[PDB]
Amino acid sequence: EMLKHEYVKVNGIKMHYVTQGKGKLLLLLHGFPDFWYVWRFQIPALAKHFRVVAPDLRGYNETDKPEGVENYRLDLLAKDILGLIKALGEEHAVVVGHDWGGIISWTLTAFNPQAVEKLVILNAPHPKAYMTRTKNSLRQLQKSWYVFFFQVANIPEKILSRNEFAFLKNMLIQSFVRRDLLTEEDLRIYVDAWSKSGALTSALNYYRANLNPDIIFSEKTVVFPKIKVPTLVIWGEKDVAISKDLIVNMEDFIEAPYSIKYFPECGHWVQLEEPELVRKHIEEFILK
Amino acid sequence: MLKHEYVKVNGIKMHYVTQGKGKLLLLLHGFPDFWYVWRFQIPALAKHFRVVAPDLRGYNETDKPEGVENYRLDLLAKDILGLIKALGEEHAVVVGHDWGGIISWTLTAFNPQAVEKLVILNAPHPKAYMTRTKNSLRQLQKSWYVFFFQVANIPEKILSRNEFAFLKNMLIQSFVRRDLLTEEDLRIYVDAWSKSGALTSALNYYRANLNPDIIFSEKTVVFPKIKVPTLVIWGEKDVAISKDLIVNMEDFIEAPYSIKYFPECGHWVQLEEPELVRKHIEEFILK
Repeated sequence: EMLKHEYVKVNGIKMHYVTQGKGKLLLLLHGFPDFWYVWRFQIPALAKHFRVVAPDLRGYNETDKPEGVENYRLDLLAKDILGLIKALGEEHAVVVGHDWGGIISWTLTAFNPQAVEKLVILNAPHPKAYMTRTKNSLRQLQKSWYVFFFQVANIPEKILSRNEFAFLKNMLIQSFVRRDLLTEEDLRIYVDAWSKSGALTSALNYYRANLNPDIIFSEKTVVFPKIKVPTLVIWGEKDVAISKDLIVNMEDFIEAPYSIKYFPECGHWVQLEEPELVRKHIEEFILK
Repeated sequence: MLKHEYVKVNGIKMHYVTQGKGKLLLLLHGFPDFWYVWRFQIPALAKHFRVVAPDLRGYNETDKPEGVENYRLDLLAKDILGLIKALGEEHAVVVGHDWGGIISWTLTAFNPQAVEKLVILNAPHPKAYMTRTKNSLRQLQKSWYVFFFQVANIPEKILSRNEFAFLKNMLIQSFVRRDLLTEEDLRIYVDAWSKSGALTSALNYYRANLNPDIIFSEKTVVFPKIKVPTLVIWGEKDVAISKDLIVNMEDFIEAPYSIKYFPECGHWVQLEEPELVRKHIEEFILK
């Protein structure tokens, strides 16, 4: 097998993806500020057993980038993935989501359980956990300083991109518990992805559509069906973006069997820091 | 007896409470306070000085001009310069907490002739803030609410709804002892918060002076050294300000300087150890 790049129309947008392997559809969904490439250490190994598909989400890298905050609501992003499963000629998929990819995955699974065989979450809080607990967690609000920063128009784009995205490289490198995690080559590939016209605005629109202060401080209770598909949560405990307050007590959200694998020596980018152990836990979960 | 007054300064009318005679001693509050934050110091200090505690531009009984740009630091410092003049004085002892401290540092730096001695409670030097914040994860995290405050309307709504429950919570979370404010206190604060235009005006301080353009500026900030004797009082358990921002304050002061640390107090040091704070202030001055 060899890593192939494709494009497919889904839900009115053209979505780029890399793919390798045959078998069950296994989706790997990245978050901010990543793209398919974050999955570089898992694609080959998983492709031994599965039809691995790693897309660029709406707004990222080679995928279409519709204009306006409203086009980045969670409901539309989950519909993109539902549409992608269909367009790949399948009824369901194993769905693995990191970060925004995880939030989307939780949403897809909750509202369209028939389309998801098994769910894997890496370092992505359950949306109802986030909406309920964040306003009550000083620690989370503090960690979410940058979420508030990203609400403001234009200024965050300018600050993040200036000097060849120095600010963004720093934010990323500050978050890793492993040194020299991105090579100079890696950083050049990331900058190409970041530099795609409209990408940075589109990425930041995720926070403006879904995590504005109105949603965070809403008094209204959030309607979110229980998760009814077998679920694995992988969690690097040294996460600079997410408090443990947000991942404890998943019971009230998940009716199907679930398990949580804590990585006490990893942070947010658990798939980069223990690539082989993550790959293993994912394989074992699917194949048993 | 505590007297309330109004005076025109720099084109705005400013309310203040006053007690005592002697040297002019200004007490300047910050967010989300007003003159009333000084309740435990005014009487004792009034035994030796002409204590004046104003409501800053936008707060309580003082005028509240509309528009972010009317809350730039340069305008706020000019308000205090004007207040010294309008009280018939050439200079004052200036004590500043929080925003009142930031204003105090600015007045002292750019108008040293107007300030006899400077006292700072839990207020970072503006150049320290502007230089260090973008390099301090800890400070950026503590400053989550500064970014929150940048957005129009929504922060006003969230802070004020349910009788300012969110703001009361923010405040009470910041105290090192809970049950610091009586039910009466909280009602007095709500009256001040509820003044028409007050909450927008208070939040304009952050929109004018601590927007992301300023925080992440690459340009260096020119700020004259402090040339007047300075006392910094500092509650170390400050939820708003990292110690990263207060180390080497000597590099900003070309005059006698001293820092009194209160390791068991937080941001509102003047409420938590009111008597000790009053003492340190008196001594410093009368010396």
